Amino acid sequence: PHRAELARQLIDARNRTLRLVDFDDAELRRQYDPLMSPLVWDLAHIGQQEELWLLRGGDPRRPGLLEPAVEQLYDAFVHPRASRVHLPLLSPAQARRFCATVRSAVLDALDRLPEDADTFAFGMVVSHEHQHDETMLQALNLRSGEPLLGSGTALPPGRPGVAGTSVLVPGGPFVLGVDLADEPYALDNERPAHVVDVPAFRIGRVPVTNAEWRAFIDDGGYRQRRWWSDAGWAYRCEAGLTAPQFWNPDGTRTRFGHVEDIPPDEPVQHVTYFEAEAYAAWAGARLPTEIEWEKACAWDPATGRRRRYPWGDAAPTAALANLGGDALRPAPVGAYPAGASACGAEQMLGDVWEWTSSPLRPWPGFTPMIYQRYSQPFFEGAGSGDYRVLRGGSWAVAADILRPSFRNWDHPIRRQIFAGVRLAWDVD
Ligand SMILES: N[C@@H](CCC(=O)N[C@@H](CS)C(=O)O)C(=O)O
Ligand SMILES: CN(C)[C@@H](Cc1c[nH]cn1)C(=O)O
Ligand SMILES: [Ca+2]
Ligand SMILES: [Cl-]
Ligand SMILES: [Cl-]
Ligand SMILES: [Cl-]
Ligand SMILES: [Cl-]
Ligand SMILES: [Cl-]
Ligand SMILES: [Cl-]
Ligand SMILES: [Cl-]
Ligand SMILES: [Mg+2]
Ligand SMILES: [Mg+2]
Ligand SMILES: [Mg+2]
Ligand SMILES: [Mg+2]
Ligand SMILES: [Mg+2]
Ligand SMILES: [Mn+2]
Repeated sequence: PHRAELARQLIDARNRTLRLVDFDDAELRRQYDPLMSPLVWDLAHIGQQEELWLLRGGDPRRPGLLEPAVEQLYDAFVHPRASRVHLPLLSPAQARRFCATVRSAVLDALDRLPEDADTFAFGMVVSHEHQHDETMLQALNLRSGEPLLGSGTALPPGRPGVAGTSVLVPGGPFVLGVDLADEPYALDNERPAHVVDVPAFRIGRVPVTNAEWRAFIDDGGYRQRRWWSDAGWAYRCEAGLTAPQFWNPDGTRTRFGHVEDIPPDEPVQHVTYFEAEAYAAWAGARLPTEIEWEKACAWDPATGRRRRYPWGDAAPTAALANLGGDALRPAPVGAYPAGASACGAEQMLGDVWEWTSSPLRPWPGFTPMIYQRYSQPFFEGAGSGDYRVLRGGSWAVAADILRPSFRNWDHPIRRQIFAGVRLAWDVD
């Protein structure tokens, strides 16, 4: 909002990016997994997108620092993830230089903007950079070899009495989504604020834990097709799923290259949508819709009002939620009692992205932002395949870019993302 605050947010995002690529050139060029770009791709792409949206008015016909053919190497629509390791990409030195030149021009542009000028694009780019920072963390977690990152900063302890339990979300109208007047940098798929009727339902007080997931494995959950959808079972069989990713046969897990015991009370992480819906069915429950999820997060039934965050309007802090990337893991369930929503659901923001049963769809009145292909190509039926929405952010998401209305999405077969499960139930 204040130009100084935007500059601070862009600088904070770039600091984060540069820490994540502060390794030798050969590391940045490696393909850690065919699902993921080499880190050097995301680095140059971050700069190219910043240039496009802030210096070139989102018009690719306007000249950029790079030749158009070079610039198009960083267009995700043209280049599948797996192919990017073989593309003739900018070197790390070239990419850093390019990023720095763009940033210098962007900070100058910010200083020159007329009073009361619109600054939406600047906040959109802050969001874009942080989201690629989480993508790069996914890649670093997939990397085979001795750890490049540490084990993460301290988190609060969990507490007993929350795991497995649910809270009631009384039925009726609520306001879904937000307007720019409320949230000046809400992305296009979050808008507009509008009323929806949501029947009474219950939602998990905390996410499903590792120890709870182990019970699903031990009971033969991955060997019993009745819990799975037709597509989910087919995929389970094709991919040979038998446990969350990174769980090892000896009962340990590998997290950013660190082999460690699986903590029993941590939210389960790195499971597919198909695994999530199967666990839910086996447990006597289901997945929430994203609309149910957002009502549980943001609505205060005592006041008939939306809250800015589940806890109220206070900016996120380390006492309220696990965000920002430093922990490199979710916190034990029950670790954030003060971060509870009005209905009592805890850890809705931060820790793990939570699968929902909803495909990405526009709210009525949707209109695209300057980056018109950010949401639209991935709407249900738009021709890009199947997606399911995830909510709430993970331990890796910057507080600056997260809201109850924020919408992530991915193919249901993906689990290298930092994703877990929160249950829901019908109420008769
Ligand atoms: N989530 C999709 C990938 C979506 C995607 O391509 N995102 C661009 C955004 S620039 C990227 O390559 O990072 C998948 O895993 O298949
Ligand atoms: C929201 N998320 C799925 C997008 C965000 C993004 C980054 N660049 C373009 N879109 C993605 O990772 O592809
Ligand atoms: Ca969450
Ligand atoms: Cl792109
Ligand atoms: Cl660390
Ligand atoms: Cl509020
Ligand atoms: Cl980080
Ligand atoms: Cl489609
Ligand atoms: Cl898919
Ligand atoms: Cl149900
Ligand atoms: Mg800030
Ligand atoms: Mg206990
Ligand atoms: Mg209650
Ligand atoms: Mg309003
Ligand atoms: Mg038993
Ligand atoms: Mn991008």
